[PDB]
Amino acid sequence: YDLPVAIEDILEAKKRLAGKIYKTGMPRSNYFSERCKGEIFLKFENMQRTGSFKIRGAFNKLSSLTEAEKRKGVVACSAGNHAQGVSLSCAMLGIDGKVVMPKGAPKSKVAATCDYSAEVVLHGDNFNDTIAKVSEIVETEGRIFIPPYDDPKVIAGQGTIGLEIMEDLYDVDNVIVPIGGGGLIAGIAIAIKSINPTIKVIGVQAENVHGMAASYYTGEITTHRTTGTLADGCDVSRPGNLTYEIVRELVDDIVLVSEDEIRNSMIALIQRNKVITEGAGALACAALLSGKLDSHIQNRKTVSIISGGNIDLSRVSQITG
Amino acid sequence: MASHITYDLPVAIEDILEAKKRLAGKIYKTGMPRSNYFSERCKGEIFLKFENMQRTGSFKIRGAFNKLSSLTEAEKRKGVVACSAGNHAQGVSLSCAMLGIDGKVVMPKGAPKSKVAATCDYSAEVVLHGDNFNDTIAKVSEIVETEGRIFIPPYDDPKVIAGQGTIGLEIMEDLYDVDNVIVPIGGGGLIAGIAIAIKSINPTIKVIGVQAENVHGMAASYYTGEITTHRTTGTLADGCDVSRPGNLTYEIVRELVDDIVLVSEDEIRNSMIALIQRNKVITEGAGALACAALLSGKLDSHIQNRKTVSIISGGNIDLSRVSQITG
Ligand code: NA
Repeated sequence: YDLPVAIEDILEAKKRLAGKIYKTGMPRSNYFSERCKGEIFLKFENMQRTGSFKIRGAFNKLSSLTEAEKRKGVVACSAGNHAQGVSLSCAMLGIDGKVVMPKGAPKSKVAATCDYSAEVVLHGDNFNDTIAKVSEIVETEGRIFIPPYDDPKVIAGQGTIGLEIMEDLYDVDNVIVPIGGGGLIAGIAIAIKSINPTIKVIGVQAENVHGMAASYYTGEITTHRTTGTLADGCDVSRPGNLTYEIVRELVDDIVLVSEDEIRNSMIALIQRNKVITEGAGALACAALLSGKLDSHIQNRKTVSIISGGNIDLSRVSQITG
Repeated sequence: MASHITYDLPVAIEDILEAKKRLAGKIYKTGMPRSNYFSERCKGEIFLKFENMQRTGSFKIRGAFNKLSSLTEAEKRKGVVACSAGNHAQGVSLSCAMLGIDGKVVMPKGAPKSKVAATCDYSAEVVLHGDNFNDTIAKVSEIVETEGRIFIPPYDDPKVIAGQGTIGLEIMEDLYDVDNVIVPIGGGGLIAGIAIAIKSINPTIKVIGVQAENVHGMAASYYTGEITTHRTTGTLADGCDVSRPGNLTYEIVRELVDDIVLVSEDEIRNSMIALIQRNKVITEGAGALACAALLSGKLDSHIQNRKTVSIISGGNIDLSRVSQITG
């Protein structure tokens, strides 16, 4: 009955985002609709600022802070998209931001975050080293940590996508969503379920690593990870506390897609729809082509989220070659 | 403005309405989202019409389909013919498959294999012949006189123009308060169709054309008052590599098109880089033309604090070429 985020938080976020972050395209897809024997629409969060949706939740958090909180500075850790989302937000709001990264994060991602204003700190040869440094920085400098998903405002920001979907297409039947730590689907599901709960919200993760999926099937929080994935944005072994709480209550299903199916989805998106997607941005479309949603999607209206496009063209060519 | 176009120009709002009906449930409305990068850069609201995501990878399906569909069954049973190195070939070829029509497409012996493959995959017979358009166009008329196939012009035809104009109707539906529409010009079919649709509905909307500095037949004609050839050399916007505009298109353009601006190869390249890197959409050179004009500063007096639609006309370019043109 009681959840840690409500429609009001997403309506508050809408208002903080009003005139700053903007609605992305959601066109009917020719290729996917023919393939899937139903109407497939593609939500372009890859074309949101910074190249992923992460700006939304990050902008809501950072601007819902008090001046007393903004003076404290802020801090995060990421090798890609979250780093970029907080940085643009830190420039936009003029908040002093620092961002920790491992000592081998893509050079394209390492400059993109500096250009966006925030100070990059390269440190350690793994992800847990990054978190070790953040804890030290918060401890010593007194900066506000910006969670990539497990935060009510972050989730609220993300939810603004759900409003956009129903605003553009409110005879939508299905919404298909990628999951890492769980903020995108959490936000989206609250927005959708609060306004039209008969719209089915379906999650997607890689077979290689799916903490949230494992938690969703288990009934409590648990880890799952064997190896990495092409959907690197969703390489998250253990799902968030707030996010799992919401997903278990509101998400109608979570499906798993293989690496080959992620690749096939990337190929179709760039080749047959002309949109640049990274692996995590192709997860939802992977699930459509897999055949695992056919009974949900056939002769119905289905929205597939393109969560990000931060991938080097050479890597696209490698995968879609 | 509706009645003046009807009475005085060779294509009218009625033709566009006929086309919308023929395309109904076969060709669908492409997206038209606001662009973050271009709005920031232009200090105004920029919307991107994604004909690169239309069937075949460009808008040319609209005109080809409207034309082929408009034929009597007697005409359809004669079969059709066309020549193209890419986008028109694909449009004619798919339209032939959708309508059950017997098509024959002549392509130069040296077109990008991907385009040749795509035209084949559909339905039409691909006749590879000659190293240029003059060679391929020469082979077409032989086919016309020998086999009696109906020729499908790429732009200078009232059904083809009407077909393209359905784009104008979709812009009005999605964005009734649009101020500007920026449109690439090869032969002028796309902009002719859009100009008729837009101006017949709300004539206070500006329709502005774009061509490469390297080849701009329509621009030269426009500014000369006479059909005129222009070509210095080839362009990245190869889809608009047309040295002499159509007769019907020039007539329509010189009445309804507010201006035509020219953009350099650097500007075209910059626009492609922006569309792919900053907006995550694949565009071929011609599909980048309108966006090139916006970023060049050459439309600064029209777009600040306004609503402006940029036509992304096509996305038919090999990912390998996108890589070497871009970063
Ligand atoms: Na003029």
